[PDB]
Amino acid sequence: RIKKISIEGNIAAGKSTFVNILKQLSEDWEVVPEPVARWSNQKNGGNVLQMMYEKPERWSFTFQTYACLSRIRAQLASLNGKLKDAEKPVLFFERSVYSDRYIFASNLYESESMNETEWTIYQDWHDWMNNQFQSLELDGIIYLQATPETCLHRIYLRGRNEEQGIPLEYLEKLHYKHESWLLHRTLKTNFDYLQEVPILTLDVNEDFKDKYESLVEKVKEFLSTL
Amino acid sequence: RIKKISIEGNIAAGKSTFVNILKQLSEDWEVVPEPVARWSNLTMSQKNGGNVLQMMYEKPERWSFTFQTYACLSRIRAQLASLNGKLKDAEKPVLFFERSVYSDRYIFASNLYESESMNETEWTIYQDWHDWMNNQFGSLELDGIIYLQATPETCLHRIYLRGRNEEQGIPLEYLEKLHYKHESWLLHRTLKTNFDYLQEVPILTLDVNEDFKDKYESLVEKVKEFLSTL
Ligand SMILES: O=c1ccn([C@@H]2O[C@H](COP(=O)(O)OP(=O)(O)O)[C@@H](O)[C@H]2O)c(=O)[nH]1
Ligand SMILES: O=c1ccn([C@@H]2O[C@H](COP(=O)(O)OP(=O)(O)O)[C@@H](O)[C@H]2O)c(=O)[nH]1
Ligand SMILES: Nc1nc2c(ncn2COCCO)c(=O)[nH]1
Ligand SMILES: Nc1nc2c(ncn2COCCO)c(=O)[nH]1
Repeated sequence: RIKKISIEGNIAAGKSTFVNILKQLSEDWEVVPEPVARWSNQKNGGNVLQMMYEKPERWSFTFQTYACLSRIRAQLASLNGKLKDAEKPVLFFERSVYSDRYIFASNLYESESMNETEWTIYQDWHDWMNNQFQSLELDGIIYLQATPETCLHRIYLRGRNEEQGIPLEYLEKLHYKHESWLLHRTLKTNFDYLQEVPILTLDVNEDFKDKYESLVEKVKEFLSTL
Repeated sequence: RIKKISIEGNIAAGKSTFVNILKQLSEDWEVVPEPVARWSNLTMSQKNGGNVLQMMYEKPERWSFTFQTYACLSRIRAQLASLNGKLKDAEKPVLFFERSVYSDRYIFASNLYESESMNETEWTIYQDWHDWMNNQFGSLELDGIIYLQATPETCLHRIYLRGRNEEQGIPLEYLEKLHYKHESWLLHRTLKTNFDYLQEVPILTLDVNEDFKDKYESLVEKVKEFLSTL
Protein backbone atom coordinates (compact mmCIF):
# COMPACT_ATOMS: atom_id res chain seq x y z
CA ARG A 1 0.00 0.00 0.00
CA ILE A 2 2.70 2.46 1.16
CA LYS A 3 4.65 3.87 -1.82
CA LYS A 4 8.44 3.38 -1.74
CA ILE A 5 10.95 5.64 -3.53
CA SER A 6 14.70 5.51 -2.95
CA ILE A 7 16.72 8.70 -3.38
CA GLU A 8 20.00 8.01 -5.22
CA GLY A 9 23.09 10.20 -5.79
CA ASN A 10 26.89 10.35 -5.48
CA ILE A 11 28.47 11.43 -2.14
CA ALA A 12 27.35 14.91 -0.88
CA ALA A 13 25.02 15.35 -3.89
CA GLY A 14 22.26 16.66 -1.57
CA LYS A 15 20.11 13.63 -0.59
CA SER A 16 19.66 14.30 3.16
CA THR A 17 18.95 17.95 2.36
CA PHE A 18 16.39 16.89 -0.28
CA VAL A 19 14.83 14.19 1.88
CA ASN A 20 14.51 16.42 4.98
CA ILE A 21 12.80 19.09 2.85
CA LEU A 22 10.58 16.47 1.17
CA LYS A 23 9.33 15.08 4.54
CA GLN A 24 8.33 18.57 5.81
CA LEU A 25 5.83 19.11 2.94
CA SER A 26 3.32 16.40 3.84
CA GLU A 27 2.19 14.26 6.74
CA ASP A 28 1.75 11.65 4.02
CA TRP A 29 5.50 11.98 3.30
CA GLU A 30 7.74 9.77 5.46
CA VAL A 31 11.47 8.93 5.16
CA VAL A 32 14.00 6.28 6.19
CA PRO A 33 17.40 7.92 6.86
CA GLU A 34 20.60 6.18 5.68
CA PRO A 35 22.40 4.20 8.47
CA VAL A 36 25.92 5.08 7.24
CA ALA A 37 25.44 8.82 7.73
CA ARG A 38 25.04 9.37 11.50
CA TRP A 39 27.38 6.46 12.24
CA SER A 40 30.05 9.17 11.90
CA ASN A 41 28.49 11.44 14.54
CA GLN A 42 25.17 2.66 17.35
CA LYS A 43 28.51 1.77 18.93
CA ASN A 44 29.17 -1.02 16.43
CA GLY A 45 28.42 1.59 13.73
CA GLY A 46 30.93 4.13 15.00
CA ASN A 47 33.67 1.47 15.23
CA VAL A 48 33.38 -0.19 11.74
CA LEU A 49 33.30 3.21 10.01
CA GLN A 50 36.53 4.38 11.71
CA MET A 51 38.34 1.09 10.93
CA MET A 52 36.96 1.10 7.40
CA TYR A 53 38.45 4.59 7.02
CA GLU A 54 41.71 3.45 8.60
CA LYS A 55 41.98 0.28 6.49
CA PRO A 56 39.35 -0.50 3.83
CA GLU A 57 41.11 -3.76 2.78
CA ARG A 58 40.43 -5.24 6.23
CA TRP A 59 36.90 -4.14 7.05
CA SER A 60 35.01 -3.62 3.78
CA PHE A 61 33.17 -6.98 3.93
CA THR A 62 32.25 -6.56 7.58
CA PHE A 63 31.17 -2.94 7.01
CA GLN A 64 29.24 -3.56 3.78
CA THR A 65 27.39 -6.49 5.45
CA TYR A 66 26.39 -4.55 8.61
CA ALA A 67 25.35 -1.46 6.63
CA CYS A 68 22.93 -3.39 4.36
CA LEU A 69 21.52 -5.22 7.39
CA SER A 70 21.12 -1.85 9.14
CA ARG A 71 19.29 -0.42 6.12
CA ILE A 72 16.95 -3.42 5.86
CA ARG A 73 16.11 -3.33 9.61
CA ALA A 74 15.46 0.41 9.33
CA GLN A 75 13.32 0.20 6.20
CA LEU A 76 11.08 -2.52 7.74
CA ALA A 77 10.37 -0.56 10.97
CA SER A 78 8.93 2.52 9.16
CA LEU A 79 7.02 0.18 6.86
CA ASN A 80 5.54 -2.02 9.57
CA GLY A 81 4.44 0.92 11.71
CA LYS A 82 5.18 4.55 10.88
CA LEU A 83 2.75 6.44 8.64
CA LYS A 84 -0.41 4.80 7.26
CA ASP A 85 -2.81 5.86 8.80
CA ALA A 86 -1.97 8.21 5.91
CA GLU A 87 -4.27 8.63 2.94
CA LYS A 88 -1.73 8.57 0.09
CA PRO A 89 1.44 7.41 1.92
CA VAL A 90 4.88 7.58 0.32
CA LEU A 91 8.02 6.36 2.07
CA PHE A 92 11.28 7.86 0.79
CA PHE A 93 14.22 5.45 1.03
CA GLU A 94 17.39 7.46 1.60
CA ARG A 95 19.62 5.26 -0.60
CA SER A 96 19.00 1.53 -1.02
CA VAL A 97 20.41 -1.98 -0.85
CA TYR A 98 20.87 -1.80 -4.62
CA SER A 99 23.29 1.12 -4.30
CA ASP A 100 24.65 -0.68 -1.21
CA ARG A 101 25.80 -3.48 -3.55
CA TYR A 102 25.99 -2.12 -7.11
CA ILE A 103 27.68 1.16 -6.16
CA PHE A 104 29.53 0.91 -2.81
CA ALA A 105 30.29 -2.77 -2.26
CA SER A 106 31.15 -3.00 -5.93
CA ASN A 107 33.61 -0.07 -5.79
CA LEU A 108 35.41 -1.79 -2.90
CA TYR A 109 35.94 -4.96 -4.86
CA GLU A 110 37.16 -2.72 -7.73
CA SER A 111 39.79 -0.92 -5.64
CA GLU A 112 40.67 -4.37 -4.24
CA SER A 113 39.41 -3.74 -0.70
CA MET A 114 37.54 -7.03 -0.79
CA ASN A 115 39.16 -10.08 -2.40
CA GLU A 116 37.15 -12.32 -4.80
CA THR A 117 35.85 -14.59 -2.05
CA GLU A 118 34.58 -11.72 0.14
CA TRP A 119 32.78 -10.26 -2.89
CA THR A 120 31.12 -13.50 -4.07
CA ILE A 121 29.97 -14.35 -0.53
CA TYR A 122 28.69 -10.81 -0.17
CA GLN A 123 26.88 -11.04 -3.54
CA ASP A 124 25.36 -14.41 -2.50
CA TRP A 125 24.07 -13.33 0.90
CA HIS A 126 22.73 -10.15 -0.77
CA ASP A 127 20.26 -12.22 -2.80
CA TRP A 128 19.38 -14.36 0.22
CA MET A 129 18.76 -11.29 2.34
CA ASN A 130 16.66 -9.47 -0.26
CA ASN A 131 14.71 -12.68 -0.99
CA GLN A 132 13.99 -13.58 2.65
CA PHE A 133 13.76 -10.19 4.42
CA GLN A 134 10.59 -9.40 0.05
CA SER A 135 8.21 -6.44 0.14
CA LEU A 136 10.98 -3.84 -0.07
CA GLU A 137 10.56 -3.44 -3.82
CA LEU A 138 10.84 0.15 -4.98
CA ASP A 139 8.10 1.64 -7.19
CA GLY A 140 10.28 4.51 -8.34
CA ILE A 141 13.78 5.87 -8.15
CA ILE A 142 14.68 9.50 -7.85
CA TYR A 143 18.21 10.16 -9.00
CA LEU A 144 19.86 13.36 -7.87
CA GLN A 145 22.28 13.86 -10.75
CA ALA A 146 25.22 16.18 -10.22
CA THR A 147 28.71 16.68 -11.67
CA PRO A 148 31.61 15.23 -9.63
CA GLU A 149 32.92 18.83 -9.29
CA THR A 150 29.67 19.99 -7.60
CA CYS A 151 29.89 17.08 -5.11
CA LEU A 152 33.60 17.83 -4.50
CA HIS A 153 32.52 21.40 -3.73
CA ARG A 154 29.60 20.22 -1.57
CA ILE A 155 31.73 17.85 0.56
CA TYR A 156 33.85 20.92 1.29
CA LEU A 157 30.61 22.94 1.77
CA ARG A 158 29.69 20.67 4.70
CA GLY A 159 32.36 19.43 7.11
CA ARG A 160 35.49 17.97 5.51
CA ASN A 161 37.90 16.33 8.00
CA GLU A 162 36.97 13.08 9.78
CA GLU A 163 35.17 12.39 6.52
CA GLN A 164 37.45 14.58 4.35
CA GLY A 165 37.02 15.39 0.64
CA ILE A 166 38.55 12.33 -1.02
CA PRO A 167 39.94 12.14 -4.59
CA LEU A 168 37.92 13.65 -7.43
CA GLU A 169 38.64 10.45 -9.42
CA TYR A 170 36.97 8.46 -6.64
CA LEU A 171 33.92 10.72 -7.17
CA GLU A 172 34.15 10.23 -10.97
CA LYS A 173 34.11 6.46 -10.54
CA LEU A 174 30.97 6.60 -8.37
CA HIS A 175 29.54 9.17 -10.75
CA TYR A 176 30.02 6.90 -13.79
CA LYS A 177 28.62 4.01 -11.72
CA HIS A 178 25.55 6.13 -10.88
CA GLU A 179 25.24 7.31 -14.54
CA SER A 180 25.67 3.82 -15.97
CA TRP A 181 23.08 2.49 -13.51
CA LEU A 182 20.39 5.20 -13.47
CA LEU A 183 20.87 7.38 -16.60
CA HIS A 184 21.85 4.61 -19.03
CA ARG A 185 20.07 1.43 -17.91
CA THR A 186 22.93 -0.92 -18.75
CA LEU A 187 24.01 -2.31 -15.37
CA LYS A 188 22.72 -5.89 -15.19
CA THR A 189 21.23 -6.92 -11.84
CA ASN A 190 19.93 -10.13 -10.24
CA PHE A 191 16.75 -8.28 -9.26
CA ASP A 192 14.86 -8.37 -12.53
CA TYR A 193 12.15 -5.91 -11.47
CA LEU A 194 14.72 -3.05 -11.51
CA GLN A 195 14.79 -2.82 -15.32
CA GLU A 196 11.00 -2.32 -15.12
CA VAL A 197 11.10 0.53 -12.59
CA PRO A 198 10.58 4.28 -13.23
CA ILE A 199 13.44 6.71 -12.62
CA LEU A 200 13.18 10.48 -12.15
CA THR A 201 16.52 12.15 -12.90
CA LEU A 202 17.08 15.51 -11.22
CA ASP A 203 19.86 17.92 -12.21
CA VAL A 204 20.76 19.10 -8.72
CA ASN A 205 23.87 21.10 -9.77
CA GLU A 206 22.27 24.46 -9.01
CA ASP A 207 21.83 25.18 -5.29
CA PHE A 208 18.27 24.37 -4.11
CA LYS A 209 17.85 24.53 -0.28
CA ASP A 210 15.88 27.82 -0.33
CA LYS A 211 14.53 27.39 -3.87
CA TYR A 212 13.28 23.88 -4.55
CA GLU A 213 9.71 24.21 -5.84
CA SER A 214 10.66 23.15 -9.36
CA LEU A 215 12.28 19.99 -7.95
CA VAL A 216 9.21 19.17 -5.86
CA GLU A 217 6.84 19.80 -8.81
CA LYS A 218 8.85 17.21 -10.76
CA VAL A 219 8.61 14.82 -7.79
CA LYS A 220 4.81 15.31 -7.42
CA GLU A 221 3.97 14.45 -11.03
CA PHE A 222 6.52 11.65 -11.10
CA LEU A 223 4.52 10.42 -8.08
CA SER A 224 1.30 10.82 -10.11
CA THR A 225 2.75 8.55 -12.85
CA LEU A 226 2.73 5.68 -10.30
CA ARG B 1 4.43 -32.14 11.63
CA ILE B 2 8.15 -32.68 10.96
CA LYS B 3 10.21 -33.33 14.06
CA LYS B 4 13.40 -31.23 14.10
CA ILE B 5 16.29 -32.78 16.00
CA SER B 6 19.88 -31.60 16.27
CA ILE B 7 22.92 -33.86 16.56
CA GLU B 8 25.55 -31.99 18.62
CA GLY B 9 28.96 -32.93 20.02
CA ASN B 10 32.67 -32.11 20.05
CA ILE B 11 34.79 -32.37 16.87
CA ALA B 12 35.20 -36.01 15.79
CA ALA B 13 32.57 -37.27 18.23
CA GLY B 14 31.14 -39.31 15.35
CA LYS B 15 28.18 -37.01 14.58
CA SER B 16 28.58 -37.60 10.85
CA THR B 17 28.90 -41.37 11.37
CA PHE B 18 25.81 -41.41 13.61
CA VAL B 19 23.58 -39.39 11.31
CA ASN B 20 24.64 -41.59 8.36
CA ILE B 21 23.55 -44.64 10.44
CA LEU B 22 20.11 -43.17 11.26
CA LYS B 23 19.30 -42.23 7.64
CA GLN B 24 19.45 -45.89 6.54
CA LEU B 25 16.87 -47.12 9.06
CA SER B 26 13.59 -45.36 8.43
CA GLU B 27 11.83 -43.91 5.40
CA ASP B 28 10.61 -41.06 7.63
CA TRP B 29 14.12 -40.05 8.69
CA GLU B 30 16.32 -37.68 6.66
CA VAL B 31 19.73 -36.05 7.07
CA VAL B 32 21.09 -32.52 6.57
CA PRO B 33 24.88 -32.81 6.74
CA GLU B 34 27.40 -30.16 7.69
CA PRO B 35 27.80 -27.59 4.91
CA VAL B 36 31.19 -27.10 6.59
CA ALA B 37 32.24 -30.75 6.12
CA ARG B 38 31.80 -30.43 2.33
CA TRP B 39 34.33 -27.57 2.27
CA SER B 40 37.19 -30.02 2.94
CA ASN B 41 36.42 -32.11 -0.16
CA LEU B 42 32.24 -26.12 -9.36
CA THR B 43 29.48 -24.68 -7.12
CA MET B 44 30.70 -21.23 -6.01
CA SER B 45 29.40 -22.26 -2.56
CA GLN B 46 32.17 -24.90 -2.31
CA LYS B 47 34.56 -22.51 -4.06
CA ASN B 48 33.78 -19.93 -1.34
CA GLY B 49 33.66 -22.38 1.57
CA GLY B 50 36.81 -24.11 0.32
CA ASN B 51 38.57 -20.73 0.19
CA VAL B 52 37.26 -19.35 3.54
CA LEU B 53 38.05 -22.68 5.23
CA GLN B 54 41.79 -22.53 4.43
CA MET B 55 42.09 -18.76 5.00
CA MET B 56 40.57 -19.28 8.41
CA TYR B 57 43.09 -22.04 9.24
CA GLU B 58 45.78 -19.75 7.92
CA LYS B 59 44.58 -16.55 9.76
CA PRO B 60 41.67 -16.87 12.26
CA GLU B 61 41.72 -13.30 13.66
CA ARG B 62 41.45 -12.00 10.08
CA TRP B 63 38.70 -14.42 8.97
CA SER B 64 36.59 -15.59 11.93
CA PHE B 65 33.77 -13.13 11.31
CA THR B 66 33.52 -13.95 7.59
CA PHE B 67 33.78 -17.61 8.32
CA GLN B 68 30.97 -18.07 10.89
CA THR B 69 28.70 -15.65 9.05
CA TYR B 70 29.10 -17.70 5.82
CA ALA B 71 28.83 -21.07 7.58
CA CYS B 72 25.67 -19.99 9.42
CA LEU B 73 23.98 -18.61 6.28
CA SER B 74 24.83 -21.86 4.40
CA ARG B 75 23.41 -23.94 7.24
CA ILE B 76 20.24 -21.78 7.42
CA ARG B 77 19.77 -22.26 3.65
CA ALA B 78 20.40 -26.03 3.93
CA GLN B 79 17.89 -26.37 6.80
CA LEU B 80 15.24 -24.36 4.90
CA ALA B 81 15.65 -26.40 1.70
CA SER B 82 15.69 -29.81 3.39
CA LEU B 83 12.64 -28.90 5.48
CA ASN B 84 9.77 -27.55 3.33
CA GLY B 85 11.45 -29.28 0.37
CA LYS B 86 11.42 -32.99 1.13
CA LEU B 87 9.14 -35.92 1.95
CA LYS B 88 5.72 -35.22 3.47
CA ASP B 89 4.45 -37.79 2.57
CA ALA B 90 6.05 -39.59 5.57
CA GLU B 91 4.12 -41.04 8.53
CA LYS B 92 6.26 -39.74 11.39
CA PRO B 93 8.70 -37.39 9.57
CA VAL B 94 12.00 -36.67 11.37
CA LEU B 95 14.81 -34.44 10.15
CA PHE B 96 18.20 -34.72 11.84
CA PHE B 97 20.38 -31.60 11.50
CA GLU B 98 24.06 -32.28 11.77
CA ARG B 99 24.81 -29.42 14.22
CA SER B 100 22.65 -26.26 14.36
CA VAL B 101 22.66 -22.47 14.24
CA TYR B 102 23.22 -22.79 17.99
CA SER B 103 26.51 -24.73 18.07
CA ASP B 104 27.66 -22.23 15.43
CA ARG B 105 27.00 -19.36 17.85
CA TYR B 106 27.59 -20.72 21.39
CA ILE B 107 30.30 -23.29 20.62
CA PHE B 108 32.38 -21.94 17.72
CA ALA B 109 31.84 -18.18 17.46
CA SER B 110 31.87 -17.68 21.26
CA ASN B 111 35.03 -19.77 21.44
CA LEU B 112 36.61 -17.63 18.72
CA TYR B 113 35.58 -14.41 20.59
CA GLU B 114 37.07 -15.75 23.85
CA SER B 115 40.33 -16.37 21.91
CA GLU B 116 40.61 -12.86 20.38
CA SER B 117 39.98 -14.13 16.85
CA MET B 118 37.05 -11.73 16.84
CA ASN B 119 37.10 -8.30 18.52
CA GLU B 120 34.10 -6.87 20.45
CA THR B 121 32.65 -5.10 17.41
CA GLU B 122 32.80 -8.31 15.30
CA TRP B 123 31.30 -10.54 18.00
CA THR B 124 28.56 -7.96 18.72
CA ILE B 125 27.87 -7.58 14.98
CA TYR B 126 27.82 -11.40 14.56
CA GLN B 127 25.34 -11.72 17.46
CA ASP B 128 22.76 -9.22 16.21
CA TRP B 129 23.18 -10.70 12.72
CA HIS B 130 22.41 -14.10 14.30
CA ASP B 131 19.73 -12.74 16.66
CA TRP B 132 17.86 -10.86 13.93
CA MET B 133 17.88 -13.67 11.39
CA ASN B 134 16.97 -16.73 13.48
CA ASN B 135 13.93 -14.70 14.50
CA GLN B 136 13.06 -13.45 11.03
CA PHE B 137 13.66 -16.78 9.28
CA GLY B 138 13.62 -19.78 11.63
CA SER B 139 10.63 -23.08 11.24
CA LEU B 140 14.08 -24.44 12.08
CA GLU B 141 13.43 -24.26 15.85
CA LEU B 142 14.06 -27.68 17.32
CA ASP B 143 11.81 -30.43 18.63
CA GLY B 144 14.88 -32.00 20.32
CA ILE B 145 18.65 -32.31 20.72
CA ILE B 146 20.87 -35.37 20.80
CA TYR B 147 24.17 -35.06 22.64
CA LEU B 148 26.95 -37.39 21.43
CA GLN B 149 29.43 -37.19 24.26
CA ALA B 150 33.03 -38.30 23.94
CA THR B 151 36.21 -37.22 25.70
CA PRO B 152 38.57 -34.83 23.89
CA GLU B 153 41.01 -37.78 23.83
CA THR B 154 38.53 -39.98 21.94
CA CYS B 155 37.90 -36.88 19.79
CA LEU B 156 41.66 -36.33 19.05
CA HIS B 157 42.02 -40.11 18.48
CA ARG B 158 39.10 -39.84 16.04
CA ILE B 159 40.49 -36.67 14.42
CA TYR B 160 43.58 -38.75 13.70
CA LEU B 161 41.39 -41.65 12.58
CA ARG B 162 39.36 -39.52 10.13
CA GLY B 163 41.51 -37.88 7.42
CA ARG B 164 43.22 -34.67 8.60
CA ASN B 165 44.99 -31.79 6.76
CA GLU B 166 42.90 -28.72 5.77
CA GLU B 167 40.57 -30.25 8.39
CA GLN B 168 43.32 -31.24 10.85
CA GLY B 169 43.21 -31.59 14.64
CA ILE B 170 46.29 -30.62 16.64
CA PRO B 171 45.56 -29.25 20.14
CA LEU B 172 44.15 -31.60 22.75
CA GLU B 173 43.76 -28.37 24.76
CA TYR B 174 41.37 -26.76 22.25
CA LEU B 175 39.18 -29.88 22.09
CA GLU B 176 39.00 -29.69 25.88
CA LYS B 177 37.64 -26.14 25.75
CA LEU B 178 34.92 -27.12 23.23
CA HIS B 179 34.08 -30.27 25.21
CA TYR B 180 33.58 -28.02 28.28
CA LYS B 181 31.25 -25.63 26.41
CA HIS B 182 28.93 -28.50 25.33
CA GLU B 183 28.48 -29.67 28.93
CA SER B 184 27.29 -26.22 30.06
CA TRP B 185 24.83 -26.06 27.17
CA LEU B 186 23.62 -29.66 26.91
CA LEU B 187 24.35 -31.52 30.21
CA HIS B 188 24.34 -29.09 33.15
CA ARG B 189 22.24 -26.65 31.08
CA THR B 190 24.00 -23.69 32.74
CA LEU B 191 24.80 -21.95 29.43
CA LYS B 192 21.96 -19.44 28.98
CA THR B 193 21.33 -18.52 25.33
CA ASN B 194 19.35 -15.81 23.49
CA PHE B 195 16.60 -18.38 22.79
CA ASP B 196 14.22 -19.30 25.55
CA TYR B 197 12.50 -22.35 24.15
CA LEU B 198 16.06 -23.77 24.39
CA GLN B 199 16.36 -23.54 28.19
CA GLU B 200 13.52 -26.07 28.05
CA VAL B 201 14.10 -28.27 24.95
CA PRO B 202 14.36 -32.05 25.63
CA ILE B 203 17.98 -33.30 25.41
CA LEU B 204 19.11 -36.87 24.77
CA THR B 205 22.73 -37.63 25.74
CA LEU B 206 24.46 -40.63 24.16
CA ASP B 207 27.85 -41.80 25.40
CA VAL B 208 29.76 -42.49 22.16
CA ASN B 209 33.16 -43.18 23.68
CA GLU B 210 33.16 -46.85 22.61
CA ASP B 211 33.07 -47.48 18.85
CA PHE B 212 29.46 -47.78 17.60
CA LYS B 213 30.05 -48.69 13.92
CA ASP B 214 29.26 -52.38 14.53
CA LYS B 215 27.42 -51.88 17.81
CA TYR B 216 24.84 -49.13 17.41
CA GLU B 217 21.58 -50.88 18.25
CA SER B 218 21.33 -49.72 21.90
CA LEU B 219 22.02 -46.11 20.89
CA VAL B 220 19.38 -46.18 18.13
CA GLU B 221 16.90 -47.68 20.63
CA LYS B 222 17.34 -44.66 22.95
CA VAL B 223 16.83 -42.26 20.02
CA LYS B 224 13.55 -44.05 19.21
CA GLU B 225 12.60 -44.01 22.89
CA PHE B 226 13.32 -40.22 22.81
CA LEU B 227 11.44 -39.31 19.61
CA SER B 228 8.10 -40.83 20.60
CA THR B 229 8.10 -38.60 23.70
CA LEU B 230 8.48 -35.41 21.62
O1 LIG C 1 21.33 22.15 -2.89
C1 LIG C 1 22.17 21.91 -2.04
C2 LIG C 1 22.31 20.62 -1.52
C3 LIG C 1 23.30 20.37 -0.58
N1 LIG C 1 24.09 21.41 -0.13
C4 LIG C 1 25.12 21.16 0.89
O2 LIG C 1 26.02 20.10 0.55
C5 LIG C 1 26.35 19.36 1.72
C6 LIG C 1 26.08 17.88 1.49
O3 LIG C 1 24.71 17.67 1.21
P1 LIG C 1 23.90 16.40 1.78
O4 LIG C 1 24.28 16.03 3.17
O5 LIG C 1 22.46 16.67 1.71
O6 LIG C 1 24.46 15.29 0.76
P2 LIG C 1 24.14 13.71 0.79
O7 LIG C 1 25.36 12.93 1.06
O8 LIG C 1 23.17 13.42 1.87
O9 LIG C 1 23.64 13.40 -0.57
C7 LIG C 1 25.52 19.92 2.86
O10 LIG C 1 26.32 20.74 3.67
C8 LIG C 1 24.46 20.78 2.20
O11 LIG C 1 24.12 21.91 2.97
C9 LIG C 1 23.95 22.69 -0.66
O12 LIG C 1 24.67 23.62 -0.28
N2 LIG C 1 22.98 22.93 -1.61
O1 LIG D 1 32.06 -45.34 15.94
C1 LIG D 1 32.84 -44.69 15.24
C2 LIG D 1 32.52 -43.38 14.89
C3 LIG D 1 33.51 -42.61 14.28
N1 LIG D 1 34.58 -43.21 13.68
C4 LIG D 1 35.49 -42.41 12.83
O2 LIG D 1 35.79 -41.16 13.44
C5 LIG D 1 36.13 -40.21 12.45
C6 LIG D 1 35.43 -38.89 12.75
O3 LIG D 1 34.03 -39.09 12.74
P1 LIG D 1 33.01 -38.00 12.16
O4 LIG D 1 33.57 -37.23 11.03
O5 LIG D 1 31.72 -38.65 11.77
O6 LIG D 1 32.84 -37.07 13.45
P2 LIG D 1 31.98 -35.72 13.41
O7 LIG D 1 32.84 -34.55 13.14
O8 LIG D 1 30.97 -35.82 12.34
O9 LIG D 1 31.35 -35.61 14.74
C7 LIG D 1 35.70 -40.80 11.11
O10 LIG D 1 36.84 -41.17 10.35
C8 LIG D 1 34.89 -42.03 11.48
O11 LIG D 1 35.00 -43.04 10.49
C9 LIG D 1 34.90 -44.52 14.03
O12 LIG D 1 35.95 -45.05 13.66
N2 LIG D 1 34.03 -45.26 14.81
N1 LIG E 1 25.03 4.54 1.46
C1 LIG E 1 26.15 3.83 1.63
N2 LIG E 1 27.31 4.48 1.87
C2 LIG E 1 28.46 3.78 2.04
C3 LIG E 1 28.43 2.40 1.96
N3 LIG E 1 29.69 1.98 2.16
C4 LIG E 1 30.47 3.07 2.36
N4 LIG E 1 29.71 4.17 2.29
C5 LIG E 1 30.18 5.54 2.45
O1 LIG E 1 29.10 6.38 2.88
C6 LIG E 1 29.48 7.76 2.91
C7 LIG E 1 29.03 8.46 1.63
O2 LIG E 1 27.64 8.19 1.39
C8 LIG E 1 27.22 1.75 1.71
O3 LIG E 1 27.12 0.40 1.61
N5 LIG E 1 26.10 2.48 1.55
N1 LIG F 1 30.40 -27.11 12.23
C1 LIG F 1 31.19 -26.03 12.39
N2 LIG F 1 32.53 -26.15 12.28
C2 LIG F 1 33.33 -25.06 12.43
C3 LIG F 1 32.75 -23.82 12.70
N3 LIG F 1 33.75 -22.93 12.80
C4 LIG F 1 34.92 -23.59 12.60
N4 LIG F 1 34.65 -24.88 12.37
C5 LIG F 1 35.65 -25.92 12.11
O1 LIG F 1 35.98 -26.57 13.34
C6 LIG F 1 37.16 -26.02 13.93
C7 LIG F 1 36.75 -25.15 15.12
O2 LIG F 1 36.18 -25.97 16.15
C8 LIG F 1 31.36 -23.72 12.80
O3 LIG F 1 30.75 -22.54 13.07
N5 LIG F 1 30.61 -24.83 12.65
